[PDB]
Amino acid sequence: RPLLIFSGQSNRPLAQAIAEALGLPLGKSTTLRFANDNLFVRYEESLREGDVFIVQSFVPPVQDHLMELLMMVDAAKGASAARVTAVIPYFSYARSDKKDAPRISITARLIADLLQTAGADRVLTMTLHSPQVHGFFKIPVDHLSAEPVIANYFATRVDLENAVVVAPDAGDLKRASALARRLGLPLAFIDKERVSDTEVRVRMLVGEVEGKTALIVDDEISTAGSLVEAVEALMQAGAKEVYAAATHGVYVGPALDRIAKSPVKEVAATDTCPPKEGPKLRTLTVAPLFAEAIWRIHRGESVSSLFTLEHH
Amino acid sequence: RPLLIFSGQSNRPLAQAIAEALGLPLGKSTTLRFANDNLFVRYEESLREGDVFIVQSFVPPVQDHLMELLMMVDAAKGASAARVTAVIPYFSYARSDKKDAPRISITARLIADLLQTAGADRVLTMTLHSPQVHGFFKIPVDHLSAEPVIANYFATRVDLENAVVVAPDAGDLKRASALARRLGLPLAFIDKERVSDTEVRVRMLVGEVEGKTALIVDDEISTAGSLVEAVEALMQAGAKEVYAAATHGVYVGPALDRIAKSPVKEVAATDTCPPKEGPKLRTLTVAPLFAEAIWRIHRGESVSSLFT
Amino acid sequence: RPLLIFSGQSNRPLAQAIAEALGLPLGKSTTLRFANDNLFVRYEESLREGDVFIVQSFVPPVQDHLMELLMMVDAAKGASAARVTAVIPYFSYARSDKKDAPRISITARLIADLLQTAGADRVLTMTLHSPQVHGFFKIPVDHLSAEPVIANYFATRVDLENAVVVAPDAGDLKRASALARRLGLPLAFIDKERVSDTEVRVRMLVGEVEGKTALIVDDEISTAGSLVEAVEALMQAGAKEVYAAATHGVYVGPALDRIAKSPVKEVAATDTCPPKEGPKLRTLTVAPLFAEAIWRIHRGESVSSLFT
Amino acid sequence: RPLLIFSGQSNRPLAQAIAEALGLPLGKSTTLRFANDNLFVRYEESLREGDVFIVQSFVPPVQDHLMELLMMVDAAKGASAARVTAVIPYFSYARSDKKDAPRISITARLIADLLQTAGADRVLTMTLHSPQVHGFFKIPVDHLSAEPVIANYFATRVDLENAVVVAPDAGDLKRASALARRLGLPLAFIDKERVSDTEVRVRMLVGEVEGKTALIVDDEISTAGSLVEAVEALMQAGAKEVYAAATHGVYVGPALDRIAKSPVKEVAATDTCPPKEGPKLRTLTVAPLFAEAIWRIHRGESVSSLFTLEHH
Amino acid sequence: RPLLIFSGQSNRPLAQAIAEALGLPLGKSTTLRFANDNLFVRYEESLREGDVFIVQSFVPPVQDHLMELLMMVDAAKGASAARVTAVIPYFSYARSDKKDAPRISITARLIADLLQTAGADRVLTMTLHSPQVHGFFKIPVDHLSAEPVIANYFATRVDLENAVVVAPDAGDLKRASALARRLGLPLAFIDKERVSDTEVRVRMLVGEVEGKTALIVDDEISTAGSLVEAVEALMQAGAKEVYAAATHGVYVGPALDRIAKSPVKEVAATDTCPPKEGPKLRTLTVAPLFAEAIWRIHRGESVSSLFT
Amino acid sequence: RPLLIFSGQSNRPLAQAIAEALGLPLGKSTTLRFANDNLFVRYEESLREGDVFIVQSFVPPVQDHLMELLMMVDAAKGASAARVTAVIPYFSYARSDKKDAPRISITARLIADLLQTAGADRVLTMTLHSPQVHGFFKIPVDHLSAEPVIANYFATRVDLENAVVVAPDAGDLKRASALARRLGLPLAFIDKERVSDTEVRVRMLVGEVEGKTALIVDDEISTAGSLVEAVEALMQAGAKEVYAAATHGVYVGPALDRIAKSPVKEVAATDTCPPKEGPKLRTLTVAPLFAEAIWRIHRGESVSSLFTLEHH
Ligand SMILES: Nc1ncnc2c1ncn2[C@@H]1O[C@H](COP(=O)(O)OP(=O)(O)O)[C@@H](O)[C@H]1O
Ligand SMILES: Nc1ncnc2c1ncn2[C@@H]1O[C@H](COP(=O)(O)OP(=O)(O)O)[C@@H](O)[C@H]1O
Ligand SMILES: Nc1ncnc2c1ncn2[C@@H]1O[C@H](COP(=O)(O)OP(=O)(O)O)[C@@H](O)[C@H]1O
Ligand SMILES: Nc1ncnc2c1ncn2[C@@H]1O[C@H](COP(=O)(O)OP(=O)(O)O)[C@H](O)[C@H]1O
Ligand SMILES: Nc1ncnc2c1ncn2[C@@H]1O[C@H](COP(=O)(O)OP(=O)(O)O)[C@H](O)[C@H]1O
Ligand SMILES: Nc1ncnc2c1ncn2[C@@H]1O[C@H](COP(=O)(O)OP(=O)(O)O)[C@H](O)[C@H]1O
Repeated sequence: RPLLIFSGQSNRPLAQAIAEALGLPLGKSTTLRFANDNLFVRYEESLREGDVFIVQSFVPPVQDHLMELLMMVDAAKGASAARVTAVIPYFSYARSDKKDAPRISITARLIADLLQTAGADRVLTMTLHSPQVHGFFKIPVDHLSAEPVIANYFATRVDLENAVVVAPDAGDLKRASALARRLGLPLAFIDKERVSDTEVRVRMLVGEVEGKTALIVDDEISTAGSLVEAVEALMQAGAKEVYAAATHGVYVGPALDRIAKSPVKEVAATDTCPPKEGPKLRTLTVAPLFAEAIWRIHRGESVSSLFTLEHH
Repeated sequence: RPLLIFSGQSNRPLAQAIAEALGLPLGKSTTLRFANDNLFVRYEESLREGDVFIVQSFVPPVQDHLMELLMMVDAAKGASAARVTAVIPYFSYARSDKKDAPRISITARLIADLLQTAGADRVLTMTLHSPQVHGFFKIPVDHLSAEPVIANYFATRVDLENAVVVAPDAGDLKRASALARRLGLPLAFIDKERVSDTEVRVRMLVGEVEGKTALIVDDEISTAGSLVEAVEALMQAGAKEVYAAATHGVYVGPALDRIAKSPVKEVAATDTCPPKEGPKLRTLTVAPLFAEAIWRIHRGESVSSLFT
Repeated sequence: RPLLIFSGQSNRPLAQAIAEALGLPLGKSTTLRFANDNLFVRYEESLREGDVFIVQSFVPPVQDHLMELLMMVDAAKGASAARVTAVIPYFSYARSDKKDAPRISITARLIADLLQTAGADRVLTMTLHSPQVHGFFKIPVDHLSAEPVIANYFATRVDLENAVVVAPDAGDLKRASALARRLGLPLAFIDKERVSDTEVRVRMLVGEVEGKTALIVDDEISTAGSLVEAVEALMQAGAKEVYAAATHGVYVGPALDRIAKSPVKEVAATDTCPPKEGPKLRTLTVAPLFAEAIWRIHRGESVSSLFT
Repeated sequence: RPLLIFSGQSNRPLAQAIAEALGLPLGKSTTLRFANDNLFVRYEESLREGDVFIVQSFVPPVQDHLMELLMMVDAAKGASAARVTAVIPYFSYARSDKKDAPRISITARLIADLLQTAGADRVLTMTLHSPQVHGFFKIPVDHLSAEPVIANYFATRVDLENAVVVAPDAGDLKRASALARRLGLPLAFIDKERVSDTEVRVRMLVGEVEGKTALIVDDEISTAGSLVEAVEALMQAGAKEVYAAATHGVYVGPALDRIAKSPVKEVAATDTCPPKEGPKLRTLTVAPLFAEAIWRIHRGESVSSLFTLEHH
Repeated sequence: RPLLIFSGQSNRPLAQAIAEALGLPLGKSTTLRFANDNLFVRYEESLREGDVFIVQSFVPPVQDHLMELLMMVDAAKGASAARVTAVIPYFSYARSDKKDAPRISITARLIADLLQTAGADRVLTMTLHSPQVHGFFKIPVDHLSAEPVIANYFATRVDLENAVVVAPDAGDLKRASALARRLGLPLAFIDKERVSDTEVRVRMLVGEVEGKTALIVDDEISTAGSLVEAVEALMQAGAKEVYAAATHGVYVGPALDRIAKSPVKEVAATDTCPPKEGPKLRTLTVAPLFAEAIWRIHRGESVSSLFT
Repeated sequence: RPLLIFSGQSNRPLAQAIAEALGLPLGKSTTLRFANDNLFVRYEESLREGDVFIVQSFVPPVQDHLMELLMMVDAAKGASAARVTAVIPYFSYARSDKKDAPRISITARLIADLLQTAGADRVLTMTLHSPQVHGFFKIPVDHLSAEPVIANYFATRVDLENAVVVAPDAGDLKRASALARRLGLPLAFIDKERVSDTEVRVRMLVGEVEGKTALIVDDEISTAGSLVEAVEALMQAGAKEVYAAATHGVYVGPALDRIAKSPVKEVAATDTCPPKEGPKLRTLTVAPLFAEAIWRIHRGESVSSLFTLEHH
């Protein structure tokens, strides 16, 4: 069973870097859009009895990328692949994980079912918005952590002697605590409120940030709305400075303008989504980690062992 | 089980015309795009134990409309609809009906499976690109015919005395021969072959078109490449004039410019796709026909005594 | 389709209270254990073309109750029920909602699939451990909220003037903030982390509790380890007093001894699980609320105008 | 995973020729019919973890052959085969591919679903009546073409200097055009009408047939009704002579009598269906092509490469 | 949902007798064979939102009848039936119920799955070869008993005073003992073993048959090999006379000649299979019993207060 | 694909003996019960792309053992096992194989469906209560026979010169006849009735038992109700003595007391269920036969060949 890697249109540079890290070419496939906006996929060479891995992130245009992935998985099974894995570095619809209003779609579950119907045997992903999304799949899911790559970034960039990890929202405490333990840093919480959409009010601080290098971490940065509020709150609480990181650098709508305007020193994210150009933006490549996971899925070696427990 | 009608963003005017024909309101549902281009759907009122009909055509943006339909079907079942029908007036991906090259998707079949997985109990549709696409569905499909509205259009709009109906494709003749039979006309057909998405090559023309008014009938008009080449080939062959009709007026890319430029006298299509205004374009509404079919599906009355 | 209600052995008192609220008898069904500890279920009368509701909570013995529910669902479909709803007032395995260690079962999802395979057409439940568990089901779930009965309990039973609602867990805030909002109170939360099945470590306390009457609201109380540690941590932080409420009063192992010993003034829970008598324990019945939801599911009326 | 080949009762000679071309014995299986007309299948030896290929064509008695195939696929999965392929050289029910009347079965789709339920992992077939029938299967389908074998036959039999390929029906133009391009021949069309079921009227001819060796090709010959009409029309249009070929030589009811009575010089068909004895009947064996396809399915080599683009 | 009854080609007389007992017409459907022995089915009128019952027994030609049933079920669902019941008065392949040799089909289970895939929502059947075959179906099965019509036949047709009921097979005793109990008679049984499709070897005879009138009751009579060997073995053992009854009078190959030749006095069977005339053969119609069961399934009334 | 064997809590000694007979360690897995009586399973090491076999018998507590098995099968698929086999040495619910009352569960079929839903690819079992239970599974089932091990036991224990096999119930004749043919013994039948639950009446005897060593065999001994009645009937018919054997020594409720009180010389059963201590109880280990079957399933060798036709 040859190992074969293909890409949709979402993140061909990540797919290419993954193939190169495996010492393999990126498989040849074409995606066309007809004048009627219908899609067409075709594998240019045989992938018969292949262990096929198809890379696609849920970035704009999202529904074209979802359909391209469904059609490439379908076409791979139809062309007699032995096994088909959906490599989905950023699964945006993991945010659609609950029925928080009546009569909506739990779209993360619907998409799991659609991927299974299309013929996916497995999923490989990173930093799901919520860990319960794993249970929306019947097929095996290998869920990679960005914890080691994000902690490495900070360890190489900031003054650890004078640093603190800050959660700006109750939901951020678990991921922030993991980072704090990895860097040997104190953990603080900043309870803030957007009052007049130009001012944010510091209600409560637990821990110390005054004159400290504050670190914030999230699963994703979309519009940078939460990043901006936390940084403003932290400078109002007298932080020296703020470094931010996330797994998914989605960077849509006002994100780039907001980051340029914010006093935030730097914003780092992986390449699960194609990076955008910006003076304070940094990229943390996960091509080598996805390549190692794919190698281990293919050979039946331990993907769980890739979650290291190193302390800086 | 109350009759409930809802619309996606593809063709709200047709859905509204269907609701009005049934004497019902169009049900309230929200579709929005988050900043990250992710879709969100919500039914504003209960549809619990409803006989739910969701109207969506496959028109640009097609993948957004496909996903909005899948999400509306899913959310209707999740909101305890008694039955959910995907009313798909135009199913574009019916053209993806065969494996004409290795290692492609038969995307019509894939989408049938996605619609079933999303929770569709049935489909209502009109003029599938090929009749075999009916077999891509496990759930029941009511497959409506445009033949009555197209027959009526030619019967009253064109001189019939020296007319021939032309099938623009040799593989798909049943439609042209049934229309030819219905208007008491002879039949010609074009043997083409597609060169690109936008260009076709006429390899042969069978039948008598010399000095005749030629009536092209097709399933759809997309780029209008097949239409204007068939008109070029009929005029070159000595046709007096050409008229055309299709169910699906998709009219993308160079279509409206190509039709306006072509010597074709008039082009009729239904409103399965939102009509685009043009001097030589005519709309044949199928709202009443979709309404009558929905009423009949709802009540358990014969749909065949209309359709196909 | 007649409305039919049945009970497993887990919570016959709640099922009986639901039946009485609907003005119906509790349907007759036998469950027995053979000498070899194999289960046997039998419906004593026809439920053919019935709208069948089977009440079972996940309380000890939990695997016997799970299997009795699966077997009652299966036998109801095999006896030609028109529709079968698994009414699961307490779904314990909602706590098994994530893969927080390698090579485990996401048991909430497994059980959703087993319930579907057994033949369940729907689920009715209350206060799932996490809202994402709704997405583990393909069949529709009506997910009832305890917020009205818990709000009413605190509003009338405790002094509100100097009160704060405390979320005993930082990841699950929507419940505490909606209760805080509803009572016009401020909000504190505990950032914990579980050390064992019976012990939790409070890593941080956010909000103002000094000299306040603290209202703990949680989904469930199992061993009461999280409850008494949160009370220890609030009193240590200078709270005047603590009251607590949860939907699911599971009260296993050292719970009743731990609550009686704790300075907590009172602990309210619903009857999703059969109440256990204790001087500081109060029962908030949800029988009327399950009855109203079943009537509405049966008739196709809005459940959301109660729930969630 | 050993390669194992078995046969139902429909076309044991083709199954035997396929096995022999692979250098393999035909696997031992018995099919009994009890006095009550119920069927019984049994594999005489282990096929555990085998790559098992079961040959059955849809020839009379068709429903016994369909049920035998379903039961052999079922029994193979039940006996712990690794993989089961339905080798269906002639899939008669591909003609039942549309709802052309209300309240009928689209029997080609129903049979696809029944084969999948029985436990088929894959299908290997040749010349489906319509190409849309491929999309009635969820399991992979390898669809072989008879184009190269039929074009070879004509290239070895007829005067190519004076030959023309004729389509006698609009539906026949695509297959006829492919043959014409392969043999470097002109393509003609003959519009004819059966008027008084003893006479057929030539309405229109496009291209030339007068004094030419006319070639006609179809997917199948059942009753030879369409073959007879085309040949009569072509001799009325002054053709020298007519050679006919098809993939599936089904040859039911009056076919043999009609062919003997027709001026048609010769009628060639493959052995997807067991050939019938007749003076003007010729057989074009596809045992070697099915054997090559099976070899390539088994080894994960390119079945698509078997579709050659050779011109005579 | 209107009650609609249809027949395959296997047993149109029984279907007609069922329709007449319900006061309904037998619905119109065409089955034809194409020249190439491919089947074709068509419903002549709408059965949309129908409660559809399709009658087919597994009698020669059995594979044609199986396929005609699968195709009628499929086409009924494709024509938007509300519910489709496969009424299978005789399910021959219930005899293929075990893996008694390696690498065979358990064909009863395969056919249950094919019937489900074709779209059957339920089965109505009578006297399955083994009761376990009920477990081969996921969809509900109403399994009718012949015991009332067989009991009544022996009670009025034979002298009971010196009678014994004989089970012709030691593994299948529940039928003979329930009939023995119902007629107030003692019970004997034959321990056989099948040598071929047409021959059985009696290895042991248990019970008192000397000078008695022996009543053989079996599920079916196929070749009559087991019947005439059991009669040979009872007369050899000193029985005065033998009578026999079975549900399914299949009567293939040498059966009618073997019965006529055997000293057996009379052989009764139902019309699950079209009766074959013979001097010693009697028909016990089960049309009224199938009609009553269909009416009850249709209306949601108790079938068990008849069946099994 | 490594061969990997794990155990639930039901019969760890049998699982351990099977692993040892394969020359393999018993895989490490933990099962916890939380205070709320909920179960938790975890595989301590990778079983990725493993051929995994999970041993569990349906012994008390039965529903905890059923759920543990479902959860271990689920978790194995979730941890990316290549193949998962449910090794179920005693399938108690095979007794729940018919609808003998209205509105009950055919629980053997329900459990088959639950095992398939959990992700079982295959079942390996021994002495099903009824052979029709095989057809309740869609997944392959290897059904082992205890016939050779039970016949060996008697051949090593009893005076074959003066022995007879007795069926005490019509349903017992087939299994008793097989034993009789294997030991070259006559077969007798004893028709008895429990009249006053302290007395049993011999209605009929066919064959001879007077002064003979009577052998009785069953699929299982639960409460020993049927064993006791047969032995009492046989001593009333003047048997010298009675030896009993079964596959499944379930031994619940009064079984041990009843066997001690009965004149039965000895009662032998396999270790499909953990043996209970008793003076007249003997164990016939099937660990070596299950190990051989697992070896052959894993390697694709003939499991059917393990059914020997030896005569003593
Ligand atoms: N959904 C689609 N939209 C537009 N073009 C398509 C679509 N699916 C396939 N096609 C293109 O159209 C070609 C088929 O054109 P044609 O020869 O008319 O066959 P068909 O009978 O399916 O229309 C395909 O080979 C492909 O290039
Ligand atoms: N069904 C269950 N019953 C009790 N404890 C469980 C159950 N499932 C998992 N657990 C345990 O509880 C832990 C989760 O506790 P917690 O941190 O509160 O997460 P959650 O949000 O799921 O409660 C798991 O890691 C496991 O040790
Ligand atoms: N559908 C069937 N029709 C006729 N005979 C069958 C059928 N299926 C299996 N058999 C044959 O009958 C034998 C079973 O006969 P028997 O010992 O009576 O067992 P059963 O209890 O299934 O009748 C099988 O071994 C096979 O030879
Ligand atoms: N796929 C999605 N992309 C973007 N926003 C989404 C998506 N799904 C839901 N949302 C919106 O984002 C919010 C979700 O936040 P909530 O579930 O309360 O906490 P969290 O931010 O942790 O997910 C709004 O409730 C919801 O409408
Ligand atoms: N499996 C079959 N075998 C034989 N004839 C069939 C079969 N299925 C359908 N037919 C008949 O053959 C005809 C099909 O022709 P039609 O679909 O119009 O064009 P084509 O001949 O290209 O299939 C009749 O419509 C149909 O009744
Ligand atoms: N899983 C089970 N464990 C124990 N007893 C059971 C089980 N399932 C059914 N029973 C009981 O055991 C009896 C079954 O006997 P029956 O089916 O008549 O013959 P057999 O004893 O051969 O199975 C009672 O009918 C039934 O209630």
